[PDB]
Amino acid sequence: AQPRETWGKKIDFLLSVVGFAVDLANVWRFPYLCYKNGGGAFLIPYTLFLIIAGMPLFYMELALGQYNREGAATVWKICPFFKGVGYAVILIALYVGFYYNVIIAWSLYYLFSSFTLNLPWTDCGHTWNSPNCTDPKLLNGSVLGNHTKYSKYKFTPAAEFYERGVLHLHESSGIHDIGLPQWQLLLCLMVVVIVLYFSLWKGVKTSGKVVWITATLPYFVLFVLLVHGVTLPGASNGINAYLHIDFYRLKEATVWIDAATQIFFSLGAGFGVLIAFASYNKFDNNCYRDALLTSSINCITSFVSGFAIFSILGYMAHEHKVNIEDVATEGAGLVFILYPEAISTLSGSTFWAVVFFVMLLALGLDSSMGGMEAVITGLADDFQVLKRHRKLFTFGVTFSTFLLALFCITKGGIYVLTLLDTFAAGTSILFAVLMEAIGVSWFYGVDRFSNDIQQMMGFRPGLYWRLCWKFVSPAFLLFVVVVSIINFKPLTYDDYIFPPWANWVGWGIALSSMVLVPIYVIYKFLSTQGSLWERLAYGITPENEHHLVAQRDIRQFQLQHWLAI
Amino acid sequence: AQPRETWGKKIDFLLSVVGFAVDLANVWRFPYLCYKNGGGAFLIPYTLFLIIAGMPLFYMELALGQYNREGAATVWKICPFFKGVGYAVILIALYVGFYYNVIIAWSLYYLFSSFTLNLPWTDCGHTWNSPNCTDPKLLNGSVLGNHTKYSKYKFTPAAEFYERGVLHLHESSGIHDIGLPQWQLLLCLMVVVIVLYFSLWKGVKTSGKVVWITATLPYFVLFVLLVHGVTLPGASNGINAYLHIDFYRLKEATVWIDAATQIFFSLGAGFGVLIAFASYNKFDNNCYRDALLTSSINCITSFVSGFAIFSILGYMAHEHKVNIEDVATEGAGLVFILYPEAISTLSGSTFWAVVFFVMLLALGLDSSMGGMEAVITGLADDFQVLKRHRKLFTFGVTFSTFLLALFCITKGGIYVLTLLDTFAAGTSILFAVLMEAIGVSWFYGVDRFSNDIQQMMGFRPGLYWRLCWKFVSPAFLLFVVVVSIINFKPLTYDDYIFPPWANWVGWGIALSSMVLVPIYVIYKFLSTQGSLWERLAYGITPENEHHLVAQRDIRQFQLQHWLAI
Ligand SMILES: CNCC[C@@H](Oc1ccccc1C)c1ccccc1
Ligand SMILES: CNCC[C@@H](Oc1ccccc1C)c1ccccc1
Ligand SMILES: [Cl-]
Ligand SMILES: [Cl-]
Ligand code: NA
Repeated sequence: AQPRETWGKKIDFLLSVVGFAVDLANVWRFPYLCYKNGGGAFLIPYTLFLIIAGMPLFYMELALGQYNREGAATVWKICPFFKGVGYAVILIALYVGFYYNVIIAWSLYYLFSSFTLNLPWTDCGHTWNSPNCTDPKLLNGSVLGNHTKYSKYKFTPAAEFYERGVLHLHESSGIHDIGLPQWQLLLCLMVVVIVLYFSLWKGVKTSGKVVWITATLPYFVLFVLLVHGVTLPGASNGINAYLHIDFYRLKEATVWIDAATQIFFSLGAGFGVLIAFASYNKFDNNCYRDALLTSSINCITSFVSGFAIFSILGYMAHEHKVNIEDVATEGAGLVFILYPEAISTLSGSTFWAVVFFVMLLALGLDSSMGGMEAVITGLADDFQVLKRHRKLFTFGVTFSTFLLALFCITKGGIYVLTLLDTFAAGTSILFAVLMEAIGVSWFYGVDRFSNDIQQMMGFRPGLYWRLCWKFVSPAFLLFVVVVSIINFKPLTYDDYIFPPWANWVGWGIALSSMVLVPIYVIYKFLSTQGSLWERLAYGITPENEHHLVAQRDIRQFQLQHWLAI
Repeated sequence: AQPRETWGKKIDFLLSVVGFAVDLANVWRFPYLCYKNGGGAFLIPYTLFLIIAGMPLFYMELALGQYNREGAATVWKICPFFKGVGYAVILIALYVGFYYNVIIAWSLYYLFSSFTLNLPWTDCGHTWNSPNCTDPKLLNGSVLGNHTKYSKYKFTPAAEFYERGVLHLHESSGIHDIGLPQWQLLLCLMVVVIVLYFSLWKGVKTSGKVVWITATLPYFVLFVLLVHGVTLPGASNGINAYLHIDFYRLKEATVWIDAATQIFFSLGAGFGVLIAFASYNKFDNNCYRDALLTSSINCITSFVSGFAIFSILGYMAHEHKVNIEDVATEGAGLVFILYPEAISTLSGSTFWAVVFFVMLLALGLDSSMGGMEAVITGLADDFQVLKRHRKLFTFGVTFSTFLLALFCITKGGIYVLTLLDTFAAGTSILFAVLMEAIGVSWFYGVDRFSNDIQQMMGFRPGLYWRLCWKFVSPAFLLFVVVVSIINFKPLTYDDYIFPPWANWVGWGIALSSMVLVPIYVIYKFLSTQGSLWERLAYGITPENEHHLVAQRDIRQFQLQHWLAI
């Protein structure tokens, strides 16, 4: 039973949490959601949900991981009635990494294709893609035309590539007929999982060496891309459209929900990655400074990435003689169709495409390593047998992730990708973070958390942080959960409708998690020997505080514990 | 480390080994193979191969299991190099139970359908099936016009039922588009695996009680069916065609292969089921009498089952105004299409259908319980952790079998079922029994086996049994392996042709097993410490005989051990 091995220094922890926070999300979702939701008036709700939420969900996780030096699952020894929330977060991090490696393999394939002197998205004549022949016109060289939209136009070579040569979506029909995994995508995913294993099989030390590169490279790529794009024509229009301020959009609830969702799904709060990274830290490390700096760097990175993305979008709109709303895109489309199309028109397209795909690959691999290491730590700190045999456990995790991601690399897959991502990530992690906040803040109390932080660092948390942990953040997460439940819509694609049972399978996974947490609470209620009040005592008190159960002095039963803020 | 739990009595072991043998392969394959391969001259090669290989293999397995009192994988402590063959046969019994439960669920679904006043296959229409939109003609009530192959008549209501209402083969095109598992087949397989878990969760005690019914019922069903069929018209012609003796086809070079395969796949020799069932027996139990009685009961059961099956076939041929070669069928077709069709024409079709389907369900359940208990014992005796938690291990095994059998209960599941059965069972168990015979006859030597049997039973094995164990059976298995390898043909169904990658996946599973055994031989070569002759010593000597390695007295290295019969 050797003690937990910490990071080499705080720099490695900072780079790891930055690489986990800064990912493809802050690049593909934040820019579009910024302009769509009030333009430059999105930063106000962004900061309003960053200063009352996210940061209270980041500082809390860092402090809980540092004081209680355990994984995501085993950190719930302070209240055993919530270890199911510690298993649900591991299951969510596994389900997310299931489809994240598919996008990583897509980025790897795009990188490998970028080495050609003539990029495939430049030519429509069967260049690494399958021409459907339905209007195989050039972007603007052969014949102009952007009648409807640039994101839903699936006849441009840049979109035809991702449609046919990479995904092979023309040989599938939907969920009912996905097909077989593609051989090239299978090899790309194999290389990805091999790199993941070779980075994670050693431990936290080599990961601290890989996060150096995977963090220092994407910032350099973004800086070079922005510097080269601001000189391009049409960049000023995109920049002005990005930061245009209109407070009239704030009256609606669309921005009021989108800013919260973006903050929550971009800061990475609630996932086991933060607890895992704060578990290998000194007992007197400053969680406050790290939690503030990580979120600040994440927001600044999102902003400077949106700047360059909308600069490229304005360049495209100027070259194609269209408006900004036409070239507006988000997600996989933005990262794989419109941006490589803009790279192709640029001089020396090979270097720009290669560096952009290297940046995307690094951003994906950093988050994948973070999530997989979080899963490994959470499953090891609970079952110490897997902690001793770490290499075999990591190999098994990587192989299982590859096998269960084989379904997402087939001729279809993007439908299963959307189903898994949306349902699992959204509702499961929302329920998980709501349970975490409620459980900690109420059953463990904010005064005990402040005392633990005082034991860690000299200064105590302010009254503002206590209020945020007690009322603001729990009510915020509850409101987000209620919105996700009420405003739920059936799964839909660009030109496909999901089967009536796909939503049922998604809600089945959701209910599996949301019973597995009550499955653990019921197991703890039943496994403990005693009675109604005898079992609740062991349920709502720390494991090391189980001796005072017979003494009949339970602080949680007292009203002063709940009233204490 | 409590000792191995013994059987209640020898009657339980006898009923278990009788059940594991009667699987439906004796009733759907033996009757057709007898008439096809020389009519009444098929018994001579059958009993010859039985005496020379089957009875020796059965005796060897029973004696080795009784002497070692260990699982299928753990029984190789006498030679660590061949221990991988235990994992091989475990994986084989798992892959076989993967598709065996599918046929069990088919029989269970046919059972519930029989609890109707008007059975589905009696008349055409949308009665529990789906019309192919081609006019469903009555078997022989409307139009007597038919062609030579009656088995391939896919327009009769009896075949249309199995094709549409049970399997739903009209909504699939092959392995490339299998579809989704059927809900009724899902419920049937769930009930099957629930019964299997409730029978096998406690241990050998409850199984020893279930084998009583599962063995005593099918014999009564066969007796009643034969007694009722001999009175029916056309039974005499079918019986005469069954016993029609022709020694001309003896030299066809095809009856010797078919009889050998029938004996080898109907006795159950080489599988872990026999070692598992002989691992709980007394140390002074008579393996010779039991091994002879099991094979005799199996052959007599196959013969009396073929009698009734060909009686029913002759009745059908007389009622349908066709010859015997026309109604000739084998396998799932025989058990699910032609026989229920004969039941429908009989008066009181409900009782006969119910009793026949209960017989088939019992014949499936006993074999499934034996196969699952083999894997359970083999993995428990190797990893004693699973032995302690027998209930959770059995639950996990049953749940994994159900999940991996979901692929076989879908629309196009029969193709994957045939692929798995043929490839895995045939070549994997052939290589496994070849390796077992070699390791027990040449490496471990027949002299040590005879000495162990002398300790178990007072009488020593005769010279004929030693010859069969050392030369006859190994050469027989090698010949069968060579025939299966050379005469291999690409997979095909009645109409659909398997794609090239189906054979690739089948040979991939084959090579997976046939490297996993050498994977273990290489592991034992590398794990041991010493030079080449020091590692080979520990590899070819028993675990309890590892002390004499340093003494430089290895019996296997001497030619006296090899040159001794
Ligand atoms: C933004 N930081 C979180 C990124 C990413 O987190 C990962 C990525 C891979 C594996 C596991 C996890 C938890 C994530 C992406 C989309 C939905 C949820 C999480
Ligand atoms: C007839 N002897 C037993 C039949 C059956 O044996 C089973 C059945 C299920 C699981 C494991 C085994 C060994 C079998 C079926 C087809 C090929 C080989 C064996
Ligand atoms: Cl963000
Ligand atoms: Cl047989
Ligand atoms: Na990163």
